[PDB]
Amino acid sequence: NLAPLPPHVPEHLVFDFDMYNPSNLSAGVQEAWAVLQESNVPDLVWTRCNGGHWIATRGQLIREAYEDYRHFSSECPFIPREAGEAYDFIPTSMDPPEQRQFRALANQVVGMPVVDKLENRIQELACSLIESLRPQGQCNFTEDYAEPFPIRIFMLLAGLPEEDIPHLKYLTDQMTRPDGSMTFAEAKEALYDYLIPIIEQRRQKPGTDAISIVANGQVNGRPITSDEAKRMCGLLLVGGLDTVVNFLSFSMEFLAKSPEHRQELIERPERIPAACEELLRRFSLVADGRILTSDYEFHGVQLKKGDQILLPQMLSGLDERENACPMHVDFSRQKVSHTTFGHGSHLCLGQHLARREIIVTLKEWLTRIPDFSIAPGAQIQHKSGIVSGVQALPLVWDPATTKAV
Ligand code: HEM
Ligand SMILES: CCCCCC[C@@](O)(Cn1ccnc1)c1ccc(Cl)cc1Cl
Repeated sequence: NLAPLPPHVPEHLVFDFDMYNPSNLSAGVQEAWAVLQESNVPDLVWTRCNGGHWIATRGQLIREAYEDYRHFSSECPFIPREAGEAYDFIPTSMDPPEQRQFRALANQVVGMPVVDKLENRIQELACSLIESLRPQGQCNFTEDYAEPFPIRIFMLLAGLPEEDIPHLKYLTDQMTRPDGSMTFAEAKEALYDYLIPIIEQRRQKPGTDAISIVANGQVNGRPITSDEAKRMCGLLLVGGLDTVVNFLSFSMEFLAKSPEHRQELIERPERIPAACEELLRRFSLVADGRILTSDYEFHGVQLKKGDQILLPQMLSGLDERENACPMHVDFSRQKVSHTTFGHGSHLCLGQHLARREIIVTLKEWLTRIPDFSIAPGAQIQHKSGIVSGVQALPLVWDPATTKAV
């Protein structure tokens, strides 16, 4: 289902990529996207899928676009347009200078100092979850660890009941990897119906949770409104529920297939941080975009006001001009170049938390379960969207090769 080509698009720039269902999805999600970086593909293409939109394919262009908020606005950051239209999360749907105030607040909640405070709990939950799995010689990593781990940490931070997980997770999944079961706005609404009462409650009787801090915060000398808190909290929710969860699965799928990479980390633990960055490059998973604010000629292509452009954060690090042998995992790369956490003014606030969660998982998993693999005859399915994911991750191991701590 392709849309008719707008008058301003040269037919030689057409490349029909479906960000929701790329063609060689079988090969893996990062591999499916990397088709865009083949020699036959121009740096900047137009796809007729998902209503028609530009896609920058090279790291240089993605970064430039990301820096350029004047021309590339966050007002409508998701494709298809109706999704980008319906989304009003803060600070994501704002451009500087306005963004800055909201950012400053969200930072209060997720930032470095918070992670530092939460460190022991992160370590505590990881150890507990792993130890619980160890003796079984088999899990569903996606349901068994990748979900509970990051989610429970978020739930704790946000001061929300664990019981709400299944419902929230569903709504979140609808936003990034739409199923066809709702509509973006419907999804957004359901999430907001959830949040409203909680916010009201935390305005009246504040706590120490993230929601309380956002609900009662200051923005540009005055108090945040109820609508604004709702909108910030909505973003925090998607970030907490849908990001780290998918990343861990890609990473774990790779480790399960590469004994030598596992060993490397076991013997030379000083490499973990470095390996964390490398995996963030190779298994990058986010793709969003921007909206043209005016007619603008970018790298010789004419962009028209209102055109949307996908600037796949995923792609920068997979770009050969950025990293030699992109698809190869090397923990000793001299320079790991990625924009996994974004670029420009919208740099991920939650990066510190995400990194802490990754490093803890690697260290702790390898400590206890040094030797594992994918279950025989299991076919791993990746899913594409705004955030890409792994459907399920059947792992097996010999309990006798594990180590209790
Ligand atoms: C592996 C994990 C994650 C990845 C790859 C990731 C990626 C990104 C990307 C690419 C952006 C910028 C989007 C844009 O420019 O439109 C973003 C922004 C953001 N992320 Fe994340 N994120 C992750 C985890 C988290 C977590 C755990 C949270 C916290 C709950 C979080 C909170 C945020 C916020 C608040 C922003 C908006 C910053 C702003 O607009 O100023 N993220 N993230
Ligand atoms: C229709 C869009 C579906 C919801 C987007 C999810 C997320 O907000 C959360 N998140 C992600 C990272 N941190 C929080 C995101 C994903 C990718 C990008 Cl590029 C930006 C944003 Cl805001």
